Amino acid sequence: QISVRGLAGVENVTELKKNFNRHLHFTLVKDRNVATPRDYYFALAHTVRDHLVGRWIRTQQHYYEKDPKRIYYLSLEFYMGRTLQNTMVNLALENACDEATYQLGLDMEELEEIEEDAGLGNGGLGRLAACFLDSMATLGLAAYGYGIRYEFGIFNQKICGGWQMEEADDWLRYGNPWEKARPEFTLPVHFYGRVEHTSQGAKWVDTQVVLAMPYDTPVPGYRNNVVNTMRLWSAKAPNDFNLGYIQAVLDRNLAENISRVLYPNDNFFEGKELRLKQEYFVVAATLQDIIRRFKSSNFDAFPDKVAIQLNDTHPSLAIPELMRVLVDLERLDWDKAWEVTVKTCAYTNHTVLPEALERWPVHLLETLLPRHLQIIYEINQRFLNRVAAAFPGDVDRLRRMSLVEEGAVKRINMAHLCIAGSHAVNGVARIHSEILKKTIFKDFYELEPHKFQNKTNGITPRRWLVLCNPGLAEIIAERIGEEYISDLDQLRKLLSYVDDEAFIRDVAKVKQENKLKFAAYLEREYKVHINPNSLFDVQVKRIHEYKRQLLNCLHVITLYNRIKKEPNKFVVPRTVMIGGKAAPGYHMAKMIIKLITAIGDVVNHDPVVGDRLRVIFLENYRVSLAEKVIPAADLSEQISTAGTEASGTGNMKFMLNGALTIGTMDGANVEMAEEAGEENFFIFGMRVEDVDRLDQRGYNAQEYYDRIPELRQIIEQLSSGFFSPKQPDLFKDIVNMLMHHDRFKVFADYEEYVKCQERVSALYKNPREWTRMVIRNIATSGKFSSDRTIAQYAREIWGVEPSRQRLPA
Amino acid sequence: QISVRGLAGVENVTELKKNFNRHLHFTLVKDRNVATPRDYYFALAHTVRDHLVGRWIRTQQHYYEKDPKRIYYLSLEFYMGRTLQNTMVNLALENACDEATYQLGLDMEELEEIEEDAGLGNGGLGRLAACFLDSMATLGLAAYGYGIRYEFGIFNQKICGGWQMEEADDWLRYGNPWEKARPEFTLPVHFYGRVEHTSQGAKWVDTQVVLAMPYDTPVPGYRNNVVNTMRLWSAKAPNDFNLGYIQAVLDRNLAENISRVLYPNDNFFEGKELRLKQEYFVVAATLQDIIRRFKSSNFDAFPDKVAIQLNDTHPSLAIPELMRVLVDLERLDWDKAWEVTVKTCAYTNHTVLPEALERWPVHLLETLLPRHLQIIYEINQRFLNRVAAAFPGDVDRLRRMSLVEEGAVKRINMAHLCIAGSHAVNGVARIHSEILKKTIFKDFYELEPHKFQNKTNGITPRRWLVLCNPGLAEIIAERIGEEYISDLDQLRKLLSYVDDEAFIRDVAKVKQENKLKFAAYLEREYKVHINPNSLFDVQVKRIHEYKRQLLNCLHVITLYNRIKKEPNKFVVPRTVMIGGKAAPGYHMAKMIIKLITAIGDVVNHDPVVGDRLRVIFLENYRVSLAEKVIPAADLSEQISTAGTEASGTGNMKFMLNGALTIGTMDGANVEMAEEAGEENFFIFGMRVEDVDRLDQRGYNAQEYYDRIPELRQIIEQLSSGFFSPKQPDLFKDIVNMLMHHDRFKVFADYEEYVKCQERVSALYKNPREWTRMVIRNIATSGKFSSDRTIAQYAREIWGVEPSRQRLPA
Ligand SMILES: OC[C@H]1O[C@@H](c2nc(-c3ccc4ccccc4c3)cs2)[C@H](O)[C@@H](O)[C@@H]1O
Ligand SMILES: OC[C@H]1O[C@@H](c2nc(-c3ccc4ccccc4c3)cs2)[C@H](O)[C@@H](O)[C@@H]1O
Ligand SMILES: *Cc1c(COP(=O)(O)O)cnc(C)c1O
Ligand SMILES: *Cc1c(COP(=O)(O)O)cnc(C)c1O
Repeated sequence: QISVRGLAGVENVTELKKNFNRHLHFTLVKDRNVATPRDYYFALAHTVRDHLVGRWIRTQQHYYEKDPKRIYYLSLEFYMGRTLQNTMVNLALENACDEATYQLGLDMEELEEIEEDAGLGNGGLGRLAACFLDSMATLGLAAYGYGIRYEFGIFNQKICGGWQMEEADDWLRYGNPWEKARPEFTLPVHFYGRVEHTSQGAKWVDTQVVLAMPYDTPVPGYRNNVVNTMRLWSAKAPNDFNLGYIQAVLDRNLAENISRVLYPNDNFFEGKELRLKQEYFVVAATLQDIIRRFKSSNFDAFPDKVAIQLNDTHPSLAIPELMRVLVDLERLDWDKAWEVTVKTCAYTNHTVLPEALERWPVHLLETLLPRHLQIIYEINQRFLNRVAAAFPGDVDRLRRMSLVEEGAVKRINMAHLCIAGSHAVNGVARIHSEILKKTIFKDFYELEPHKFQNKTNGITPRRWLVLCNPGLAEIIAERIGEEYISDLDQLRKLLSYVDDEAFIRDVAKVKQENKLKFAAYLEREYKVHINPNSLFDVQVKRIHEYKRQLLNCLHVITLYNRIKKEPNKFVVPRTVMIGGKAAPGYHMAKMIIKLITAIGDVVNHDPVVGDRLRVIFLENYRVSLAEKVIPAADLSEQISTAGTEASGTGNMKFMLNGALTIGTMDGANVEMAEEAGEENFFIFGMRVEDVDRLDQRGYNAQEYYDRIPELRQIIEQLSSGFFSPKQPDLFKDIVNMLMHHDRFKVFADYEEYVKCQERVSALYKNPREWTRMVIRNIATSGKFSSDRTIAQYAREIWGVEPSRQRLPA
Repeated sequence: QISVRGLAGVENVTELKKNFNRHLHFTLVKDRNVATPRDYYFALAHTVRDHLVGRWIRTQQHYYEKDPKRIYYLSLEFYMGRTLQNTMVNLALENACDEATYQLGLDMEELEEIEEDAGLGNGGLGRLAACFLDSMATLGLAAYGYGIRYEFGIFNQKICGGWQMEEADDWLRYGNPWEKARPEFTLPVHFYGRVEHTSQGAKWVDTQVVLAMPYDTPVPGYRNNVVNTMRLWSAKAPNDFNLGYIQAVLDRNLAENISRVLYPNDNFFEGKELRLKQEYFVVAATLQDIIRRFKSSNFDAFPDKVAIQLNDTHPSLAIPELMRVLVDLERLDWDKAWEVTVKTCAYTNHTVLPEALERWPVHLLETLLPRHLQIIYEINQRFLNRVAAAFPGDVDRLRRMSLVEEGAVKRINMAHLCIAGSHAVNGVARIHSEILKKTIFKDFYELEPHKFQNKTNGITPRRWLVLCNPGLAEIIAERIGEEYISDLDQLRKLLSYVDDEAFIRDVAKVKQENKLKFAAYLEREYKVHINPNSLFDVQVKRIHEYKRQLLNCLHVITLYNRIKKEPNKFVVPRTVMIGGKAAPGYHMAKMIIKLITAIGDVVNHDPVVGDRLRVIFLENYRVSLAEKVIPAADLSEQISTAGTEASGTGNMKFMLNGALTIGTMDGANVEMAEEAGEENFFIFGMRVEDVDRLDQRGYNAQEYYDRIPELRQIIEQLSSGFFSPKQPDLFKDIVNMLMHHDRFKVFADYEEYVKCQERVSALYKNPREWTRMVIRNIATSGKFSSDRTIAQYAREIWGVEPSRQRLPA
């Protein structure tokens, strides 16, 4: 029906229909009389997977013949979401499958809704891994995603009495048609044991064996016929394991627990052994595979044939593990193995928040990975020997830069290990990379300035434009053609349509259609009634103090209080939608969700308010909900305290999808404002420099409470039980934190935020000038393509050249 | 190549080849350059499964339309073995697949060896379930096998220093292409909780929920185009289960443990809660499914539409469960629900051994199934009220017949529950059924003589002749045609070829070919060197005292001692092969394996013996090893103490496959000897009556030790460490048991056994008269077809008529 979804040829459609009926019969063992929508989804999935197989085999073949340099993206998290629509988009089958399914009397969109999200990630970091895989396939890189096949991904969020409840995300229950088990590439991973020192070097003995069984998922490039591989490891007991008899068999579960469940902390370190086991497991199995592939072509050439990218410190053990294999198994000398390791490894840092930094107790590494701790100590000694020689007498530098932290419990600083063991260290936005060089890695920067790079984050315009917003894709494609989907900088051509009446009307119609569609999705799936003519004010992201959902809450209560004070005055109507999961043990995050829903319970049932103000908590925010709500959004809330959001990627998704941003000069907000122009961005609040000035002299929240009557009222309402009549003190922890222990200076930005939110409402009253500013945003969003990001990784870190040339079909 | 394996048409072969290449590509995602033999096996499996699908769908369809009476075979055990060859045989694809694979340059026999046994059973009982499914499909009955999909079947047996080691049978590791998950027919099973009594009857509340997820495996009939279903339940945690967060997700394993592992006890009861959970799990899920199917047609008609066969007491809870559903959920009155239950249920008893009888402690049923215990108590009261009225004043009868056993711990006699709650109770051989009426169920017989039946056991001549012994099948098919494969009584026509020289030469050539093939299989897979011209003396069955492997050991040592006494005298050379698994906690069974291997270590390395006597322990005896060794056997050892082997089925397999039987008048040995004639059977030892006479006056083993010099020598050799030089006392438990606590009277049968074994050697010296006696055995083996058994169940218990008429292809 729309051109960017591809051709529906007569043969193609006929062929899809007969393969759909073949799979319903032979694969699902159903006839049409007893098939459920879920059978129909599976038949279609199997039918689309069949178009991947030829390209997958030819691509892996082609990498064997050409033997290019291979990129290994190691991440504990791949936030993939659904695969079916994405596969159709990249193979150009979407219209043909729409037509084929329509003729069989099925609605393809209904079948798409039956696919489980692959929720093998928490948020920003995990989703960056997924966008990267898409861009590496699209840029024809010989790239492999390596991670863990968690049986349970990020938990399903139910709201119960306005409180978050967690349910196990049992995403594999009905089968995963996208994965292919490769039991024959099963590899042993070792744990515990002890080190014997012999004549012929150190030997790791009396270990417990867990098997790593790989599952391959295809990653299709955008219409280039390239299909790369995501390999995820599953933990499996060896068959001699524990082997009274019955318990031995049941205790196999202990070993398999390693790949059972994703840790649901976003920017929070928990030093749990099971987490360290997951980290070693993925590293040990992946490095054996990388080396096996390398030997099927002397380790001087290893870094010419292998790049390993570490997605944060989560796979930092890749550095000692590569040393251990090269020194203990391959018998290279220390210095040669170390050169190979540094030239192979590169480290992406994702946060500056201290509580997020991985600092593993030594006693844990001692018991679990005895040999790795020895190699870490040896790395530390040689590293501090170079610091001492470059900065003689600077003993405090030696303490600050040590991989080993002294204290009550000794800890390994995994970030320090990553910098020492990597030829390149990057942040994920220019301001973040600058903060790394000025503050937390200042000392490492001064020693090896050449290692520190910026690679500003990006999003795949395939999932985040073509797939979630076909109507916007199309009206863009009507004026400038299709080429921008793999070259997003071409969106700049839209600046010459900023005064075109037809284009202004088309941009605004698509937004209205997305809002109508989302408003309807709310009424069906969650019996809630929103005015589609309201401004859609949305904050969707994990629930964290630093992301200041609470600042948003303060604005919402301010709007409420202003309506009640002057009931009969015009206010631009808004639907305020906030959504995110809280980490299950993050008390404050769980209280913020409860406050959000408690504001809703007051605001949405006030007769005086009407449909002028609605507050909706969006339940179970995940990738597939982001594909629906982001295209429906008018205002993107990016309101982190300056210096806390390393980058953000939500900000980019919304910029691409025709929403204006209200945000701080934080993360990639800075580069977004610079691309669009500051006049096309609702910037407010402290800069990094202002927060620093507040810290030097001390943050007194009382000062703001005492000077801002509007803010005092909100705090009194919270305290006195205006929003919690049956439990008047329900929110004392929130009030108490905002008044005495606010690390994120919520009150400091309150006034500038509310004023800036008035400027938003004013622009929204003028639809034409709102839409023109939206066009200026979409048109300058090109930089924020993960294609640009990956091309920069490739040229400046991996040493490989991207390509948009097609493989043969 | 051979006619009973079907036609290899040009189109059929072309079509199989192109579907094999389609599956290698689309299903396995391999090209021919990287495929392993295991990929080739999977492609073939998928290719053969594709021929099942049409017939499976049409058959289940046809049962919906015709709505026949449905048979539900409830068993905790289905000993299926491999599915690939069996599927080819019953679909007539074997020659076509041989030809199709040959042209692709593969050997189908090599690919068959890659299939894992489905070892979801211990031995006789489990394998009877598998033969029954084959016969019910072949006789066109609307029959369903219902059991548990164990993640781990019967353990893999390694021999280490002559000792049994158990390894987990991880049979699902590479996938099972034969099963189809039906997640959409998932059902809740309840545990624990408590009973509330209301106005509207009793209510089972505050239960823990385990989900039962069914997997369907096709069961093809023999060339009738019928495909029945084996439905196996897998335990699955509900997604709210336990729902700090991480442990909650890991604790899901507790619920899923229910379907994790098969209990490896053959004829031994262990009162473990996990075993009771498995028993309720399969019963609760199966009865919900049976009732759902029944309501898709008032419970008066239930027994006209439903037969439930209980394979021993393992699913006895089906009786209280059916009462609980009918009374508590469907609101029938007690008496009407009870009539329905008795008319629906039938109980097959498999053993008289007291230690095998399921006697569940009340405290276990109290905690786990509170409501079932109440219904059991109510059944007991009404049952004993009928005993009291029929036998007034006989208070001892009341104690003996009670479902509730009094004592230290109160127990439920599950066998008593089965007799009370069933319209029919059968044994599994005529002598066994007679012993049930004279001894252990005498009282139940006197009350309800009409319930007690015999159904002599049988074996499927598809797996146990056509599949394992194609060369014997063929030479039979050359003279009398193919019709006998589904009508085994036609083998009687072979009695008119008992004096045909060509047929005598053909029977003997096939035996020699089977022996050459098996001798070679030993040399390859287990580096052992047997003379193929020796008599193949084989005892294969679970290791149990009652089966008297030890009697066999005594004969073997007797032959050894006789050779050493007269080195230079001729003895018929023998290969003595003994094989079986011991239950992991069965000390004595584990000692017997060690003795067997310890005799081997002495006998096989004695230069004076030569290749005149070899002793081989056959490692990992399972269905697929039975298919190899049984066709190679000359002498079948069936030497249980009279009254202990309820039936046996091995005995039948060997009779069918051209081996002569040395055995006691025990189990179906009696009916085999009566069919063939006693002169065509090596019968020895005590009858049932003689054992009874020995018991009355007392079994003194010393008496035999004192009168049989040959036996004294063996006992002295065992005691003094002749067979265990480094541990002289290794076998003191064996000697001590044979001398003071032999329940099975091994010495009582020793003399008559050795004499009878001399008669065997004498006949073997005359090949022509040996082969003529073999023909008399094969020719009278027809009764021992599971087709006869199932036709008798159908007409005399289930009330349905078998059919050999084809469904349309
Ligand atoms: O670069 C991609 C995005 O990364 C986000 C980030 N995620 C994380 C993150 C996630 C999961 C973890 C699990 C265990 C221990 C630490 C963890 C840290 C850190 S920083 C950052 O918070 C975002 O600013 C940024 O856009
Ligand atoms: O009828 C089929 C065969 O059944 C054999 C039998 N198996 C069993 C058997 C198996 C597994 C068990 C697991 C747990 C508790 C009790 C169990 C009993 C009993 S009797 C009998 O021992 C054989 O004689 C007979 O041929
Ligand atoms: C993009 C995305 C994120 C990251 O959003 P931020 O606003 O950068 O925190 C988190 N969750 C999901 C589901 C996403 O798609
Ligand atoms: C048939 C069979 C049995 C039963 O044999 P018996 O001699 O009756 O005990 C046990 N195990 C396997 C593998 C079988 O095929």
